[PDB]
Amino acid sequence: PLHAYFKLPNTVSLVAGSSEGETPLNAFDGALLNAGIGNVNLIRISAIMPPEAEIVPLPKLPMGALVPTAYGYIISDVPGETISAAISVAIPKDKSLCGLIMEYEGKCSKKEAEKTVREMAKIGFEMRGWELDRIESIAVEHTVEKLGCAFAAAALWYK
Amino acid sequence: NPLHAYFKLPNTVSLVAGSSEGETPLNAFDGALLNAGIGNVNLIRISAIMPPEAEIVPLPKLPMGALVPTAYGYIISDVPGETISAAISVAIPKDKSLCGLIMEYEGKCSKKEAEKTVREMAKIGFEMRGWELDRIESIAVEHTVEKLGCAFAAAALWYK
Amino acid sequence: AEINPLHAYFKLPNTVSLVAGSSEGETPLNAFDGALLNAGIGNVNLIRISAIMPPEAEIVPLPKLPMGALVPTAYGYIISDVPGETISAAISVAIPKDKSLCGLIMEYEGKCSKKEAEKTVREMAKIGFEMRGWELDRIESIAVEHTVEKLGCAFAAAALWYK
Repeated sequence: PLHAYFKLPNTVSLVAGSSEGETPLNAFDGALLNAGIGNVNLIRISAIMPPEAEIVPLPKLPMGALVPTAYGYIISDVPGETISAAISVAIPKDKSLCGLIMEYEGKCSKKEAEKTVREMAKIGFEMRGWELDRIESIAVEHTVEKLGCAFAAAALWYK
Repeated sequence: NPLHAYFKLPNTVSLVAGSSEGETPLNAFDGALLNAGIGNVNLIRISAIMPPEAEIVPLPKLPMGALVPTAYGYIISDVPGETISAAISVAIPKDKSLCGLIMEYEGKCSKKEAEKTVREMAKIGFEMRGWELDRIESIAVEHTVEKLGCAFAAAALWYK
Repeated sequence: AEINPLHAYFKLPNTVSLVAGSSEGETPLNAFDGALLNAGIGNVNLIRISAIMPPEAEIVPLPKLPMGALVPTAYGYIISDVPGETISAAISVAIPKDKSLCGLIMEYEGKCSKKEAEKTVREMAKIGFEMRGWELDRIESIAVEHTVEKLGCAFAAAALWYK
């Protein structure tokens, strides 16, 4: 590749994690680290999986990389409160179309968050009137001890 | 002919706006993006600055999933009958070596008020810089909430 | 000279610059805009990052950025329309002893003094390194405080750039 070819991300990786922290940002950083995406820069995106992009396990990312990432997170300082974050990726039957990435966060269980985010993806496809192939999702819940963060993401990268 | 153009700074800006009801805030937001014509690309929220010599152009054909540097304003409301608006403006300088200022606004007001407000914000930015104004281009959108709606306005940066 | 970090994903910033500023404004966005200008980073496109300084990146005074530049920036800001209210924003960059490791960028803003904001953000950076169990070389930080007259914004950032 003697000449860098412009391209849209072609991989999407679903990760999720949670962590306690002394401050909201430290808990967030902890959640990222727990999710396996803690030493890279997350560039928040509105969430669209580029056509022909493949869902793959999180690639080995260069530290400090500017990773276009669709994510949802929630931080709580209420002891005993269970918080969750979930990400869904609606995949089209028509491969020339894009996938839809939805995120959800709330004071609920992992199961509810995942169900809600998957439903949101479905709704997005209905709004577009696109044929839905399937929905891939991930979710995580965290029971706050003192200060915790639940985080779920779809990291877009290049294979 | 310039190569690696996409690896350089965006040279176009497109003002788009839209609104939509949604079963959830994000679904409403997604609907507004779709209604605005940029629902199938990735919006990368930016602080809002039109690169010098860039041109305001109608929304180009964007590749789905594109990482579009976008300055935007949006408002979501679940209050039936409430009118919410979003507007975007870009102040273009007379001195073409200078950058354009992109301002975004949102609120519980009419399309007219949102646009007037966002235009003044762009003008003020130029006043703060002491830059001579060529013109201010803007667009606004209002949405009367039925159950849960989102009004959205954006300045999408892209390439020639 | 021009670069879109979102497209040139393979080209990571190799410098980081701490800037801070504050400003009054007729609207929250105008105040925010005024703060960027006061911080010296007012005519560029800020792409917010989560806050990781790429390994081997050097802390340098903010370079002359071309207008409209897409600048990956870790930042914190606070806007207030309460007269007399003192607001602050601070940024810290924890630098590792092992240069092959990344630096951690923490941001903090609140209704407090410049001194408190900086102390807090510095502690946050220290905590980040302790959570990783990495050897901390030092913490570079900056803070700014603004006493709101009508509507003000305090802004602090770690702008990632190239050299």
